[PDB]
Amino acid sequence: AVVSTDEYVARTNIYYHAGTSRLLAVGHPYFPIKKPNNNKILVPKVSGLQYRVFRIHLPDPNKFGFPDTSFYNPDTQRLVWACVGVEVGRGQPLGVGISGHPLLNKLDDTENASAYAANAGVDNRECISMDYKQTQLCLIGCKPPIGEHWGKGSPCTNVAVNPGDCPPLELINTVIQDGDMVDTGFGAMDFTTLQANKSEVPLDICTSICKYPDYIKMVSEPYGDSLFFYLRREQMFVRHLFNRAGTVGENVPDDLYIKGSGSTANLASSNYFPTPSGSMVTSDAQIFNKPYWLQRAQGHNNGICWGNQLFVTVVDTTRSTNMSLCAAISTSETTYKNTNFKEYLRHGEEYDLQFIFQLCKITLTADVMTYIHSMNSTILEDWNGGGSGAEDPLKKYTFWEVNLKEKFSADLDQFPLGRKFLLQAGL
Amino acid sequence: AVVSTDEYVARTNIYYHAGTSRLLAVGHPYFPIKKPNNNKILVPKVSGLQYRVFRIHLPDPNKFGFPDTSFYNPDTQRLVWACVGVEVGRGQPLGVGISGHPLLNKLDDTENASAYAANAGVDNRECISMDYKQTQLCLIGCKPPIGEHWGKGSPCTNVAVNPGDCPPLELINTVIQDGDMVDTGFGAMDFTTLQANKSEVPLDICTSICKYPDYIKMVSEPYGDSLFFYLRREQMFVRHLFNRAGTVGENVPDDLYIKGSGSTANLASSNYFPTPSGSMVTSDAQIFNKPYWLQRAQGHNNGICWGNQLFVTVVDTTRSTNMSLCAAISTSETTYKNTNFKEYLRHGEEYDLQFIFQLCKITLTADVMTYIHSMNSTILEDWNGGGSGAEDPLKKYTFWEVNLKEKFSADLDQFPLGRKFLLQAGL
Amino acid sequence: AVVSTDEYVARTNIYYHAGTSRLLAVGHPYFPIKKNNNKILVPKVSGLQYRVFRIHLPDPNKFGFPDTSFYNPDTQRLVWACVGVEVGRGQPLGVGISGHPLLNKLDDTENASAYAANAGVDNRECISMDYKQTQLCLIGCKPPIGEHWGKGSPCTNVAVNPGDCPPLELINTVIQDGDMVDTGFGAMDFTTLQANKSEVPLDICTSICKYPDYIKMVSEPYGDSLFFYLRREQMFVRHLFNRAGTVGENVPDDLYIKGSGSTANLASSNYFPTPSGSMVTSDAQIFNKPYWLQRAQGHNNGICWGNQLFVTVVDTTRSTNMSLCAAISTSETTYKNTNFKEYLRHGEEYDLQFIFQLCKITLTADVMTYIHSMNSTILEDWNGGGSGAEDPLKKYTFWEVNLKEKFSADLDQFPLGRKFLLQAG
Amino acid sequence: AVVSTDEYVARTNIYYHAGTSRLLAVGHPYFPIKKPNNKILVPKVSGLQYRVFRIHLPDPNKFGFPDTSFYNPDTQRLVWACVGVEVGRGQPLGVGISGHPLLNKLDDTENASAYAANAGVDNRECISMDYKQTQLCLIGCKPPIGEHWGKGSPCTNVAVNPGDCPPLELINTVIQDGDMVDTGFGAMDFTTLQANKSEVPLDICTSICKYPDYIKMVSEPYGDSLFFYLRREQMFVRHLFNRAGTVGENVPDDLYIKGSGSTANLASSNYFPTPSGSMVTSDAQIFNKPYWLQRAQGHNNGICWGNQLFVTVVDTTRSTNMSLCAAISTSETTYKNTNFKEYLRHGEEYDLQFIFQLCKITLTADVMTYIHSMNSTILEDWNGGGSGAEDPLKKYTFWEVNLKEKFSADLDQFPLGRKFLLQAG
Repeated sequence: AVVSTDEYVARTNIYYHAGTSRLLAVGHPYFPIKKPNNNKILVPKVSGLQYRVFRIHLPDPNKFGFPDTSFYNPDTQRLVWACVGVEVGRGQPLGVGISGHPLLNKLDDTENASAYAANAGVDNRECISMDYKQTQLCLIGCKPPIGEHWGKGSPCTNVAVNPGDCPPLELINTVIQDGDMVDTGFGAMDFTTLQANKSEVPLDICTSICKYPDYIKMVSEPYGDSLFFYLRREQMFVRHLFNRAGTVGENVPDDLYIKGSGSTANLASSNYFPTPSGSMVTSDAQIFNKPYWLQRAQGHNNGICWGNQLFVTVVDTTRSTNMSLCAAISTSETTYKNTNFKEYLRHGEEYDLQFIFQLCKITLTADVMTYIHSMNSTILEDWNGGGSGAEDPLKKYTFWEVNLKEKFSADLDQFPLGRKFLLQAGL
Repeated sequence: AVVSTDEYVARTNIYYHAGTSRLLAVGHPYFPIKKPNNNKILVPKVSGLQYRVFRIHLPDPNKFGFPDTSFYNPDTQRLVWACVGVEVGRGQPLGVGISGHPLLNKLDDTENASAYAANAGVDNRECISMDYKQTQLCLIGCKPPIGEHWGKGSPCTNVAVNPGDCPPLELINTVIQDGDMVDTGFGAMDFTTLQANKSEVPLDICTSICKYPDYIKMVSEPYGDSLFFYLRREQMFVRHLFNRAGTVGENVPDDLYIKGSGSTANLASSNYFPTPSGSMVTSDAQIFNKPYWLQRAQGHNNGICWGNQLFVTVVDTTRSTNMSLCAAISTSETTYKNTNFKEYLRHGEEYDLQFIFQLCKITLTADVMTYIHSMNSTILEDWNGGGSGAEDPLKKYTFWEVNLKEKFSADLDQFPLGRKFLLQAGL
Repeated sequence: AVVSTDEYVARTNIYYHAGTSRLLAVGHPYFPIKKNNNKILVPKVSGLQYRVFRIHLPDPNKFGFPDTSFYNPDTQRLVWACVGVEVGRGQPLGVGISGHPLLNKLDDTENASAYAANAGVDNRECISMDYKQTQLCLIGCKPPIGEHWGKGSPCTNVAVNPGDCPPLELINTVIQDGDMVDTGFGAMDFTTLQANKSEVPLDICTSICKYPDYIKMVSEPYGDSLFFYLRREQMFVRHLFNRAGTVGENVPDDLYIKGSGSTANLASSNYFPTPSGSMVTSDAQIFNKPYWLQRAQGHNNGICWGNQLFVTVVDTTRSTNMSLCAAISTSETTYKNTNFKEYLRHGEEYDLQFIFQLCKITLTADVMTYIHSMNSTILEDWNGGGSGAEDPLKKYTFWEVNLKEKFSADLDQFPLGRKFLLQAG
Repeated sequence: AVVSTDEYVARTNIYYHAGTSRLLAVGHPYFPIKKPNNKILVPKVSGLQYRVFRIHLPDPNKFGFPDTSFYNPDTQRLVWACVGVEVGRGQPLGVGISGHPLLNKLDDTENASAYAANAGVDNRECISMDYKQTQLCLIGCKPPIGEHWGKGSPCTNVAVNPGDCPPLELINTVIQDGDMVDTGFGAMDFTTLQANKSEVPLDICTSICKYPDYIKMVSEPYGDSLFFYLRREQMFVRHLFNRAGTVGENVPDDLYIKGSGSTANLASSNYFPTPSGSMVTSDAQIFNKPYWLQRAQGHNNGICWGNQLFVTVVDTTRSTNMSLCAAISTSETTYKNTNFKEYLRHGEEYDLQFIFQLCKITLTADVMTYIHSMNSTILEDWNGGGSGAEDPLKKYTFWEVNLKEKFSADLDQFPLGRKFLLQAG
């Protein structure tokens, strides 16, 4: 049986504040810019519509050099940080960016038509943009955030799949990595492996996986390590109602309509797809630059940062404004020419993460050592024994790495989150 | 006289948790895919605009295997489960799908017209899609939910019905079955039998019945079995304003208007129909992933699960994202050709049902046995007697069948709904 | 180790009221009207500008109280603390509009039925737009600090071919009175990041759009720059457009399948959106309400060091621009466009009210040491009468507000003073 | 110094209710109908007009009370104090619509697919708009004061050249009955600032749109003009247009790169938006609700000096115009545009209800001195009487409301009375 950390994690009176300086990410909103016959990423993809998965590294409280160590017994117990406050500081002006495709698979406008559309030729693709669905969310836990998306399921060595057969679906669970994309209004699916077209959705997702947080799974999780706090805000409406060109994969059953004649003899594509719009962005609906007090978790892990790790997952589309910058190729002619100016797109993102940690002690009794062991073997192995320190057990995944080892301060007094914490301790 | 179950159903201290793993439904948004010649469903019709009616089977507490049984007398009394808490879990990202028809009956745009529209010739139908009225509802009782809709009434064997005469209307009550369609903005009616046309409304309700709950009737119901708890949230507005082609069934009385001339000599179709729109969808307005505590019901059945059954009906259109996936017929030519790609449409729905159940006991007194007998003869017969198979009284109706016989746990601790419930019992 | 002003600053019981009469700015919404010359004949006055007010206070040391027994002019010194503020706003609510006769808009990409033509020479359009909505008020004893993206420096490596994409750098700046708010195109220097001169409307087209650096200002150890703020900003995408120009960064061909015929040459996927600050409303107003600065989040709890005070404001909820035109001739009874000269003007109306609380600082060692490290000029300006008291911010321009002769002890007689009493018994 | 009326005005325990029966106003929405005999045949009545009611009270010293022992006629005098108001509104909620057959709108600048043609002679369009939504109520014992932008006096230097921009002045004015509220184009004098006669719709295009000068009214020392208000105003931008006419002030060429061919000539960047007051709604109603005037922000706490009372109302939430049309013949059978004359009419319905509290002033030497300084028409009009009481506000026109015959002590028997009794107990 699993038990609340309140049971075997004793709470001390020591509080430390920790904060990143000011994180800045700048890039192209749709794709990485690289050299053509190089692989090196010259400019990264940085977009309002990516996950920011922050892997926070905390100083080992057992190796740490406290002014006074009489508050615990180093022979019988060990120390772990407990997260108690989080402030996700956000930087830029509020705003909405925008994403498109030069050759979006858009046949006609089905919202309203005055007469029956023409006939699909070869390549009816249009240059279309859309303002994606609005999403704010913050996931905190001591394990990486897990996501869900639809991808191509393994087939049945059965009825042989023929070229063009609708591929099978499967809900795939995955670790959400820094730089992965939020669902933007076309659900969470693997567009590379599910859309050979390469044109159903805009550039910034058309060969990416859009992932949704598996909140249901992460909360069912027995120990509740992957998330012991979250906020989520998401809104979307249908802005346009369009058609897809291409050939009919599955035909419309004739018991659903009366055969037409003349122009209506040939059924138009009924493979409709909508254009998302996440609406207005607003100060009052802001989830960030507010402190969250992680005092009572819904899970059995009450903000304990096992392995001196912390994970902070953030998606913010309320500051997704892209800026166009263009440089002139010649500052001579006093006449505008489109060929004189090279046009570019850039996006900046600005974070500042702040924390309050409560120091905690764990008497290493037989029962507890068993439980900790069952729960995660590595905890005991990394403490006193820890001759190793065990290499990164998630090296295959990538996160924005935040080092906080040299940023713990006992003077909460002197930081904005710190003051707030103490003020809220007026109780 | 009918009395509250609180009078004759005794509450014990025992509480169990139970939960469907993770229920998952994938299919076509608009119609089932079957293998022509045959009729067997190859791909089922799965849509956000469907009712989900879950028939929850509980273990018989009299047949169940408790560690301690000294809490009741199995001679004088029997056991029943009571439903005390429910969490409907929902999974995909929030979003809005889209439905339509390749030959939807839409004459002119009547919302704004600069000259008198042309003349209805033969077949003026258009490829038109809409975004349906947003609905979230949750119904819980121990009997199936009951719907209402308009269908073709019976005529009264007098005046013959000329062909094309207007069919008579009758409000028809019905059991709401799993996979039934919700009202979508064209009201709750039988479009098969009321619209010979087959083109008045989009394919997914085109040959279906749209059913709305008969809240009035169910709450009027004397013992209060079919629903002891509900939540409803429906919204809709007029996106477009259209005309219907077809011939005038009932002419416009000429005392309402002054005869035209030339172009206006002939009355344009005044058979107006609007285009529904369920607006923006948003986190804040979610009915789901929140626990409902069924402590005090409005009816005389306070969450007693007679028959060891439990009915949970849900509509959730706030996740009606359909996803297009398309497969290349060839992987060769580096020129897009619409003939090279077969387009399809799929939809995915994710559920996860969680319950808290209180154990109860009924002393089989003379009066209790008379009362329960009148209420529902089957209750006593399925107790002690048991007697053979006890056939399904609802074999006609189809429900998403859910089995919770092995999912009961007395450790509420180990589950999220259980944790919430113990915490809620901090009163 | 920084400490609350509560520690070393003693609150007296004396309160004063001070207010501007009614501040008024009138000008042209988009650009300054001038003469051969550089003489500004009519200023650029926009609801899309920061107003940054430099409020000057009477030296409480030099000030002349009826009673001077409440303190010892040998051991201690006097400072004004700000305890209440009302930023009065004057015109009707409404929304102005901005555009450019030659905006860089290629085509409408929100929806399209045929593949667009081909970019010729100059495809620019006369396009206007209603800007994102902003209300903010910032109060501190130091001027506000803003951020914007500018052209960074390039590293002495890869030579810069003309037309290369300029390097971005986040730049901190002092928000000056007359600076422009972000309008829906982010906070950036368009002058140096957009050689074009035609990516955004005339009024920010050769300007810096700055956004307050809240995170830096709050982080500031003493917290002098702002000890109170309110912000309200909202925006959505009204239109979805395309940029003419030539491609600076080609679309990677792994992201699409080549077209043909009309789709053989990619269209511009340099999309930009049009903003809309939506509806304006009384209920959402930030101004014409008192703000009581009793408990500051910073260590400076509203103390007005140097007898100064900065009130920074943006209010786009009154940005109505009004066209007044004049007949060249009054004879003809038939309308001729040539007969009327068309203009634009904008009016801004302010009325700033304050309640100040008298404060005293005993000049101990520890305190003089602390205050010295904090801002040496504070000790220098006191008793010694810091000679040649030269403005350390002469580089910057603010709206200079002189309340040295506007202090009244009768809070009874003013609206804010009346409010302050009631909210205090 | 000014003091609150609570000091020298004493409260009795006597209350009277008073009400207008049902006030009705029917007219043409955009302009008054006369015979070309300026005797107005039908007046201009619109939801976009100020309603300024001058409420006349019975002199409580002349008034016949059943019991006079509550005060001493030798040493003291009587005034009514306003304690409760219901502004009842009668029509259904709805929105009107205004326009101009020849509105100066050149192109649609919200979105253009190619460069607009050229301004020839008269490109004016037939255009209507739904105005900004406004609810306000102003109560004081002096008439309300408004601000608007007018044509300022010129500076006696450079001769005004034909078509030179007129100078602006913010002008203060008594808001009269029938005046216009701002509707989206700000508060200005469209007659003296727009010689076009075509920038704004008919109903305001030769009128003044005034906005209440709240700031001035509250800053007023005695606070008579308004001792209570509710305002509620909202607006978004529905369309984005140009003005044709000629360039009064050229676009500085440091703001753009010269075009050619079609973009050789700059399109008018004299932008103006179309306003839209949005949906009107029950929930957001200011009227048919009672207002209890107990503690006024001002020093006049609802005392109705001079036995007068002013109630100002704007309500654009019932602006529905009704077109009513009549046939010339009556025989025929077949619709002919020429057979039916089309008109427009607007109806406004009001009902003013009031709770008044009797008060007493004791005329000590201090109080007479104070009241004499404040407004000694008060004193002259008391025991004096023969004053030849001529109206000091004859120039201004208001909706005259006579309540002298409408005072009843039986609060029980009126809706505002029961409402009042329930709340005080």
